Amino acid sequence: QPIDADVTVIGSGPGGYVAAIKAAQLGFKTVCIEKNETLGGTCLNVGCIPSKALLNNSHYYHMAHGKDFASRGIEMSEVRLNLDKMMEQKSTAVKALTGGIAHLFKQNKVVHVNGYGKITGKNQVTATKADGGTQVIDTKNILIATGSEVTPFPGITIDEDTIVSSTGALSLKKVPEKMVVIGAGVIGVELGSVWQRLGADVTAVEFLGHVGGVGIDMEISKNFQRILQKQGFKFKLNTKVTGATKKSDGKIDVSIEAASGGKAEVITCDVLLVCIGRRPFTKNLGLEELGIELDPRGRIPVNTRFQTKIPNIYAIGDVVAGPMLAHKAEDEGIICVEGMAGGAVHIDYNCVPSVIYTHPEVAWVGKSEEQLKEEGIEYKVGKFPFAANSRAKTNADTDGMVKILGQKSTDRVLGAHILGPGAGEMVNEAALALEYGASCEDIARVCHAHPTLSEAFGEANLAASFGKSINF
Amino acid sequence: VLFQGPGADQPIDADVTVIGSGPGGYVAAIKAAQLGFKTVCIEKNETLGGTCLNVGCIPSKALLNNSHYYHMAHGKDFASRGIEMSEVRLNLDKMMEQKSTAVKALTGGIAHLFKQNKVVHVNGYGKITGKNQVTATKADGGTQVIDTKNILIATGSEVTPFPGITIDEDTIVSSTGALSLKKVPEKMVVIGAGVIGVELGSVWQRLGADVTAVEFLGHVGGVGIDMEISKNFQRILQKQGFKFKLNTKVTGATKKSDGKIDVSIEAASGGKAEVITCDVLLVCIGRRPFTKNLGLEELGIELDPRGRIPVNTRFQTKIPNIYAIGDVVAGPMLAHKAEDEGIICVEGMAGGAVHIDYNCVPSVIYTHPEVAWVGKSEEQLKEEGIEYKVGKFPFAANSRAKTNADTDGMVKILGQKSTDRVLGAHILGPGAGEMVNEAALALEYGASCEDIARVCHAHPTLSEAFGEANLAASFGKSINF
Ligand SMILES: Cc1cc2nc3c(=O)[nH]c(=O)nc-3n(C[C@H](O)[C@H](O)[C@H](O)COP(=O)(O)OP(=O)(O)OC[C@H]3O[C@@H](n4cnc5c(N)ncnc54)[C@H](O)[C@@H]3O)c2cc1C
Ligand SMILES: Cc1cc2nc3c(=O)[nH]c(=O)nc-3n(C[C@H](O)[C@H](O)[C@H](O)COP(=O)(O)OP(=O)(O)OC[C@H]3O[C@@H](n4cnc5c(N)ncnc54)[C@H](O)[C@@H]3O)c2cc1C
Repeated sequence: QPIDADVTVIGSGPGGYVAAIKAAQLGFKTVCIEKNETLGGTCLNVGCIPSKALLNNSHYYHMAHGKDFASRGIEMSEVRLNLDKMMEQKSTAVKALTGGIAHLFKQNKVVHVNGYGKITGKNQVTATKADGGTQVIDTKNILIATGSEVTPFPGITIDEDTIVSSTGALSLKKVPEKMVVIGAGVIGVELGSVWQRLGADVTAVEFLGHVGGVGIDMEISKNFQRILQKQGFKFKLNTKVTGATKKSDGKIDVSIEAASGGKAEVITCDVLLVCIGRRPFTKNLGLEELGIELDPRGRIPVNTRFQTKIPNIYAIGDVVAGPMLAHKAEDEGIICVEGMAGGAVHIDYNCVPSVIYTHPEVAWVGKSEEQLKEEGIEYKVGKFPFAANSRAKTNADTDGMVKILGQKSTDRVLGAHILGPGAGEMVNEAALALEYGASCEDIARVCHAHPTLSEAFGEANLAASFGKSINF
Repeated sequence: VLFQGPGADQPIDADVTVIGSGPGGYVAAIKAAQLGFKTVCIEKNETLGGTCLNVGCIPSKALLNNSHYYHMAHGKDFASRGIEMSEVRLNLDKMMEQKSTAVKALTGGIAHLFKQNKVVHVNGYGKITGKNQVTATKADGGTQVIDTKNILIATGSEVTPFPGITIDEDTIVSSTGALSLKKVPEKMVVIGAGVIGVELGSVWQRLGADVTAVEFLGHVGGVGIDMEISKNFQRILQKQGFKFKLNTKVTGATKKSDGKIDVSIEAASGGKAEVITCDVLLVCIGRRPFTKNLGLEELGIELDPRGRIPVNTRFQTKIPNIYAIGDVVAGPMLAHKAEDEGIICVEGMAGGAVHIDYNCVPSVIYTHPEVAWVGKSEEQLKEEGIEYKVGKFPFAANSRAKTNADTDGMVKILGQKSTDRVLGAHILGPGAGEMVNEAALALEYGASCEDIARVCHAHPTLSEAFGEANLAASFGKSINF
């Protein structure tokens, strides 16, 4: 009863499910193994999709319940939250998209095996199903796309009841009166903002001195934090958590101290969200028996074709180095299978954008000011505020700015940083610009439609190239 | 002094005198000053910013934004997200106030920018009175002479009148009256299903009006819209409740004793006479270049048959120090088009090269769903004999659109059959207006469909549908559809 395959993909997240589809489209007989009940991995089931749904719904709740809609002549007597219904909208979107992947596998002739995959030979994967039955796949190539898991906080046990990971935080059954978030990175600020909008008293505690995670430009990060604080989101930066105690009355006492030492205090909350990071997941995959060693951070080392040291066994996505993002994993999956078919394999991590889907949004691609300074690059700066952009002003939504970093000698765009309305979509024009090696002048001379937020991207590039914008 | 209004009548000298302060003129004036020219801008109206800021793009987009949110709240959308409201009521006065506040802030912004850049603002009616002379006539009857090396005509456009139907901005309105109606009309008829008419019709439809647009041609959305896009757009608007009578001519309109208006219509080719009644009639059959009392005849600058000023690739008229840009010359009558022409024109005066590729100028319709396009339509490629291939991706398969439950429409990419060069991009759906600028950048470089497919578009974003449609055009198949 074995299956024969050309390519066997272990995991169905952004990296694995896309790699499987593309491999089949290139003519490979393709199998995808997934241990969970649905396809789509972390992103679809407990990640990007449910978080963005709650961000959208909670933003609209805020617009209706607060001052915004009234200022536009949209008058409502009472605005009430129905959290069960809001969570239902989230779940409906997840179900539709997970079913969509199942259909795409059928359309492209990808064979779906439900079980826990273990590599049992250089050319063999064995999937064990929940009832113990096994399915053997004899296969020319193996693609490891096993993804990531939450990084635990030493001494604090997540139970998804009162101490939750992002998974528990996405499905709380009531708005907590008080919530503490450990970690002010992208995930923590997004989920904190959701619950703050819905009525919770929210504080994020962070060991470092800025919000938004690794690689965010410092000026952008400081201005972003100030805007979030005015919304009501509180922060304790430069602060260490030493422990948390689950109490008999169901609450949580969190012990904190200054990151540099001293200033010990205890803060109490109803829900504690632990979101200090994520890490590669390779458990019980068979790597030790094959001799595939991990790097000190748990990633699988791979070459430029994504081959492990065993050259017909590959790895992509959150299980290898680089930014732990869905579009990064997807592109690695595509190029890996194109390489298996003999083609070129290229991804430029400097051209991979990052987005924070708060309101205002934050998005960036390329290098920050801090990175350019460390590399000794001589650069110039152009800035344009959304308060001077016609679409933002017409919409009465004017927080933030576009900041462009350009090379002095050549006018090359080195980095683009956006805080404000539409940042998440706008960064993709910037990603194209970086991929093409655009100059600041090039972008300034695009005939951006009027009135659009994109005009602020043009104006910031004009300031960097010529020295002055038109409208500021 | 940087403001020369009534009572300020001493002769001025200038390097560049710009007539008009719309998107083309005010941007040209700022850029000219930044390039080192002593610059004057003459404007006859009480505020700066022209048609776009005062009675055009800005007030229309404000009402489109606000009426969309009214629809989300009053209809099914917010309830589907768990946002429960007892009553949702329209306060039209407050909605119009938000619009007016935005316009006032932006018009004041231009005044500040002129001051910051040392542009001299002359408030008056400019007339060219010699090859190097403009005379401004002010509200008090005073005159002021400007001796100037170069003249830049940026006098813009006006509404095209409809013979026999008198716009009074009461019950028979232009776009200006339609932007300031004092109550939601029970029934509205729109003459003209171009961009302006469809936008303003949709505003009032969302706010409660029964709206019908009557159009002589066979499609909605104006010149150059791709026909497949136009047909799919019309069907979506019809499902929203916006009615259309295409291939139909208006023969007249009568204001009646009960205060309503009877509009007489017929098939464009003849016959099928009918009368439709409305409370408000919006006349929006087009706009046309405005050059009244500018002095062109005395200078010998003749107009083309449509009223435009002929210019060369440097925007020079037949008199080589007199230039013209924007809605007063040929090309798409759009704000960003006028702005770009103004910038490159004054850069040329300063000695630079002058080049604009109109195939890279985008068009946007700010309905919901939005429509946006740049480059060539299928009809254009067929008429030019260009061999092309098609890639399409529906927003129903995009993760951001589906998560937001906002899934109308598609991205359509046209690529050259042999070379994979992007020839045109057409977007119907959420976020089209911002997304089309990624396409405009690609066209500036002569990028291929493959080039775009390989950009690492963020997940989840609407832009991924643009990537997927390019992948379908290049490789033959997308990932997610
Ligand atoms: C709350 C949250 C929000 C996020 N938001 C965003 C966002 O907005 N944008 C963004 O770009 N990224 C976001 N991310 C990150 C994104 O989810 C990941 O970068 C992405 O999912 C990684 O894809 P992957 O295919 O490499 O792995 P995963 O998505 O982790 O998929 C791995 C899959 O393999 C399965 N698996 C593992 N081992 C085996 C085995 N032995 N046998 C069978 N199956 C196995 C797992 O069950 C899983 O389905 C978010 C993450 C979280 C937690
Ligand atoms: C309802 C509506 C909505 C629109 N929406 C959009 C949109 O979303 N996007 C878009 O790109 N375009 C849009 N447009 C079109 C846009 O407004 C025009 O394309 C643009 O304003 C043209 O700019 P301009 O500088 O050439 O002329 P104008 O904006 O018309 O400005 C000309 C100026 O010159 C002044 N003037 C004229 N003659 C003289 C004189 N002799 N002396 C002194 N001053 C003089 C006028 O008073 C006026 O202020 C819209 C138009 C309308 C009517």
